[PDB]
This record gives sequence, C-alpha cells and structure tokens, in this order.
Amino acid sequence: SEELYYSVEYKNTATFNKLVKKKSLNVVYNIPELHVAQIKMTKMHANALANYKNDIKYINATCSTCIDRTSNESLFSRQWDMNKITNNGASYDDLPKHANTKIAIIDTGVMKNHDDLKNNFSTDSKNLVPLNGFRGTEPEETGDVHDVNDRKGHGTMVSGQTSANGKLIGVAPNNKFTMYRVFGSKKTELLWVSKAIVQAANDGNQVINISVGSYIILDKNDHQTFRKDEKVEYDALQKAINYAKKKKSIVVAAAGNDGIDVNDKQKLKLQREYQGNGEVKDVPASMDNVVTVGSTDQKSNLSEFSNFGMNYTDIAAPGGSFAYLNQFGVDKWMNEGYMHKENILTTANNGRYIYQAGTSLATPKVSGALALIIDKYHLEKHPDKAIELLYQHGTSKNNKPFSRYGHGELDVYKALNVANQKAS
Ligand code: NA
Repeated sequence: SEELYYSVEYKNTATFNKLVKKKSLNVVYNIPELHVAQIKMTKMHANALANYKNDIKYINATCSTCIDRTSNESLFSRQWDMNKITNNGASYDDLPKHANTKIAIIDTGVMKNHDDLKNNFSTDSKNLVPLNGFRGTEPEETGDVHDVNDRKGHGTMVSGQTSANGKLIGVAPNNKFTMYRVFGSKKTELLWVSKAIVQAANDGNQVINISVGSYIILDKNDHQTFRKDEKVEYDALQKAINYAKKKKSIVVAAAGNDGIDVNDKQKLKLQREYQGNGEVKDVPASMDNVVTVGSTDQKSNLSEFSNFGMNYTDIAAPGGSFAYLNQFGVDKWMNEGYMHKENILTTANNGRYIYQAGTSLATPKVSGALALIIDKYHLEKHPDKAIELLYQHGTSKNNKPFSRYGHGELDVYKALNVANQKAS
C-alpha cells in the first residue's frame, strides 16, 4: 500500500487532465508548459499509468539528485572580487542611464529587507515551494506564492552579488532582481527549479541565474515508458531552459563545486555512487543553451573546487578559494587575514555580511553583467547578441586554457566600453 512520488511526462494538457479525473490521480506538482507533473501513487498504479500510451510519455520515481564606492560606510574596497572585474570601481561610471533588465534568481529565497537589497527587490518575486514542501515533510510550507523569505541564507548571498547597492555593491546596482524560491528548509526538487525557470521567463526576466547544480542519472539505452533513471527531471529541466530561450531569456548556470573535469565519465558516476550503464551529468551546467560559469580565485586562477572541461565552461568569474585555509589551518586563516583575501564578501541573511566561496558566487556576477550589456547596447530583442558581446569583448584574454576558463575571466569594464575603443 506504499505510496511514492513519481515524476511523469505527459503528452497533452487536455487528455492528461481528463486522465487525472478518471483515475483520481493525486497530482502534487504540475508544469503545464513542459507537460510534466509529479504524482503521488502506489507502485501498482504507477505501472498501470505507464500503459496509457496515448497520454503518458515517461514515468520514473522522483529521486534525490541535488553608487557609493568611497565613503567611510562603504565596504566596496574590501570586495576584491568586485574590484577585479570593474577596474577598481571605474566601470560603475559607465553604467547605462536606464536599468530596465530584470534579473531572476532561482535560489533559497532572499532577505528582502536587507538594507543593501531592499531597493532592488521586486515584489514580483515568487515562491515555487509547494504546500508541505519537500515530499510533504515540512508542514510549515504553506505554498504561499509571495513568501520568498530565505530560510537557508544562500539566496541572500547570491542576490548581493548581482544587486547590492548600499555598503556592499553588486555587479548591477541599479537593476531590479526577482527571487524565485525553490527551497524550504530541506531539499529542492528539480521539477520546482524547472517551474521557476518557466515562471521567470513568463515574468519577463531576461537573465535567469541558477546557482543550483545536481548530478543526474539518465540512460539513453532504455526507451521504456516506466524508467529507472531520472529522465523526466532531465527533460523537464532542459525543456524549461529551451522555453526560457524561446521567451528571449538567457539562462546562466553555475559549474559544479567538486573540482572535476566533466569529460571524465568515471569521476562523474562517482558523485552518485552509480554502477549502472548508465550516465551521470552535471545539470543544468552541461545542458544546451546555458551560459556555464566557472569560478576563479583572487589571483585569477581557477578555483580548486570549480568543475571545468572542454565543451562545458563558457566563462569564469571570481568565486574564491580555500587554498589558504588548507595551507595554514583555521586559526591562522581567520586571524591573520587570509580568509578576507580568498573569500567573497557578500550580503548575509542576518542583515549584515558574510565571507563565502563557490561557483554560486561567480555566476551572479556574469548574470549581472549580461543585464548591464542588454541595457547598455539595447539588445532586449536579441539577447544572444549579449552573450556574444560578453564572450568576445567582456572577458580578459589572459586566462587559458579554454577547457578551464572558457572565453576568460569576466571584465565588466571592458563589456561596458566597446564603443570606447582606445588605440594602443
Ligand atoms: Na549609456
């Protein structure tokens, strides 16, 4: 009588709804635009449902795969990472006069009342966490659409990198950001992330920042309706990304934080302790139509924790390092200044600040930059032109190889001054 969570890919809204009523299916999540739903049912009903060939494409069990720069109040001079990409703050004098692009952030939520974020916070922000949250195990989650308060703290850190405009300064200090909450206090579902991408794209956010990664199992050798891999989620996520592209939104994704060359299939399978036959992928970072951002340290070298590889990394931005911590131990690291040199200062969920590191802190820098580029050159109708400008004129050309840095480390000063070429 065991009832489990199944991910289902269906063929048609009208026939699916009709089938739901006929078999009284308990649909606990649904994304009409992608033809995917999550249904809670017995293994016996899951198997019978897989036999409705006119309506059901795939079914699999859902799994656990996842501007003041100089006043005495300014912390801008401590933001080494922000200084590095802006020519020490000079790029803030070249910002577009009107900052109309909306940056969507899909993450844990945000402290909307943080002093550095409140002016840029958009009330169009939405909660995608359903009533009762992860697998119905968090009754405090009411499914309230406007509740985007951050419980974990990560989303607040990310938002600061794109939009802080107070003591701390983000990459795009005059642009509004929209938070799409996909975490309660527990885990997230890739289906919630997919719905958040669709929502962001429908809300007109032309830049969508995804700091969440996950290693997903998919098996292209199996074509059965009822599957053992995570096919439905994979499809939902790639379809969400392509949906965003059709709506003229760019999706920016963080590379993973496991320091692995994603071309080494063996090392990837090891992330899910998987022995099938059988492939593991880092998603959405390795998916089609995503800008994949790797992380660099304070010396512009690739962070030791950053994933990388050919046909993966598109660009890199400062995300920090723990080299000093590993070399000198905790005591010397926090008390002799090293933490401050190799970690990223960002906005914290306590209304103050915190030092962190990771690709999730590099990615918002790139998202912010794309928002600036779209507004500066008026590329709203052709957002791919923003990506090409970023790649060809918005990075440093001192970083190599491509398999590690992609087109290079982000340089916002260069990206904003393409019309102001200087003869050398
Ligand atoms: Na301008």
